[PDB]
Amino acid sequence: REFRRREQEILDTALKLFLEQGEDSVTVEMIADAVGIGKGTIYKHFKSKAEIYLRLMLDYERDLAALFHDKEALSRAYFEFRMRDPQRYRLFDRLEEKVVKTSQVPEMVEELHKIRASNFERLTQLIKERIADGKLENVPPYFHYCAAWALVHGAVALYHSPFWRQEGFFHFLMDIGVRMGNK
Amino acid sequence: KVREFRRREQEILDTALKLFLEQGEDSVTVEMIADAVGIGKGTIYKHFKSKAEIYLRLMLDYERDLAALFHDKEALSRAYFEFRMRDPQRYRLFDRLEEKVVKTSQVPEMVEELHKIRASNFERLTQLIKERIADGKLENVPPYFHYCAAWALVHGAVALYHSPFWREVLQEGFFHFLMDIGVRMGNK
Repeated sequence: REFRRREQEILDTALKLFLEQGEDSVTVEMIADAVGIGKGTIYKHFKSKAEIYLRLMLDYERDLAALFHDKEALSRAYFEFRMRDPQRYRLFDRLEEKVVKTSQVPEMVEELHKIRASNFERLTQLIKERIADGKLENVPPYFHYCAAWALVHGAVALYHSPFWRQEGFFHFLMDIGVRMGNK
Repeated sequence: KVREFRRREQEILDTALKLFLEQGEDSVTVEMIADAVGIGKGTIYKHFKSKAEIYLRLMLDYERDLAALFHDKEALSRAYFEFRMRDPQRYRLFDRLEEKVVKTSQVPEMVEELHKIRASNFERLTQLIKERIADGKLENVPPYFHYCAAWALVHGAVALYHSPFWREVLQEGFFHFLMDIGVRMGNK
């Protein structure tokens, strides 16, 4: 458990330092110095910094997979998962070109693509159900999840524009996604 | 004489825009624009003294087009999202030129005007939202809840229209699906 605990403590501080100052800036030694562990004990978990990037994204899908385990309440919770903390989204967006596109450690890039596809396959099911219940305007479900993606992607860019300065607006965005494409 | 000059300028404009899309703005020069039209090397300089001037002129006519658009409210809200999502690459190109010649005030006489119409166009769409709120169709929240969410749907759609997914979305029905979403988003 203590090893399982330390692996999370490394990743929690890792992602934190990855939101403050640039993920290009933070080194493995910085993470090892920030967590309070040894400069060599950190390598007992992750073999490189790109491997931290990959697991940082695997738990994201592992959490979205847990969320998929009420059709309206769990549809709203989906947009909470995507639109909360848009800096995590923009970091993974940049990380998508560095470690995933350039399959560094292909073992995890392999695993990642699977849980993204499993998470992708768990979404249309909700879509076809909300369509089968006459709530979502009956269209090809590929119409829906593209519009859902095209709104969380634009909301992260919205939250990153010179427009930061907020809760009722966030709930207004969620009510948009739930009522989006509704019959 | 002003009509043939206003027409050749429009021809240079369409030719300059068609070449920035096919080839990218970073490789099209004034000489290539002036040759795909078929005019001399210095006659295109009688219209614009810089490719940057052509840059800001393209974004200026975009806002001029939008100014003529805000001239019913439900039919006006649709024609907006049509104007915004039509030709997403122009928006994508203008997203780049916003950093090249708008951030860097190359020819600041045009950047000043471009910022004033963007403020005048912003006042118009804000009144469209205020009109639909005060009338009673849109939910009575700050109009900033309405055009910020409207800005997000337009942004993520052109980013959807450029993803490796775009062999499919380029349709008429999914386009009309997004604009049903846009007009119905934020309703009471």
